[PDB]
Amino acid sequence: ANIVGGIEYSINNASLCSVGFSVTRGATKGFVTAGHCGTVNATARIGGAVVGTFAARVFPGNDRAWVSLTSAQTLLPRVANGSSFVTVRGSTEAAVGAAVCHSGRTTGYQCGTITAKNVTANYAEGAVRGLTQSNACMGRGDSGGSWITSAGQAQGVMSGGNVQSNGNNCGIPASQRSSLFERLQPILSQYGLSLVTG
Repeated sequence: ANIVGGIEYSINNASLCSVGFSVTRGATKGFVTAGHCGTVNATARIGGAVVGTFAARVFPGNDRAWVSLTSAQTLLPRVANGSSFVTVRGSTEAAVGAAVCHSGRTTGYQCGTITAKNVTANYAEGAVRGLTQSNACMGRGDSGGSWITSAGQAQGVMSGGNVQSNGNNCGIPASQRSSLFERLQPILSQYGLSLVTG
């Protein structure tokens, strides 16, 4: 399968999450995503075919993970934006106030701005700290998906948000939205990963 940020993948033939970013760990191919999407050794599938397994994860506390892929997978320096693509050019972290977008299997490509940093989310499983907040809307299933600027700087992966009864927070004003992502930099260093860029 072609590994592109934002696309859907399943975990152990059950949950569905979104791909974060194509990365390499030496000769090993992989993609980063959210830790709450799967447990170590869980099997990831795309298009009905097995593409790899969860190599490591931290959740709660943090919300990160990476999936080790088979050599047959095709790593790409891109994130899905509708039928088009946003090229991943680096991982420079944007400051509060910057515009940012994310790609996910549920809400597609959504944009907004970064409103706060170091935010704590109190999830059912426990607290997750150090998350960055944005007013771009999101929905269930977008988890693990790419957060990136229009200039191609990868910011992190989708962790959670204050979704409403319809499963997303797109139905309420931006001023009332809290969409949270796990910063990419600590994920890359935690697992010794290098971003695939173009």
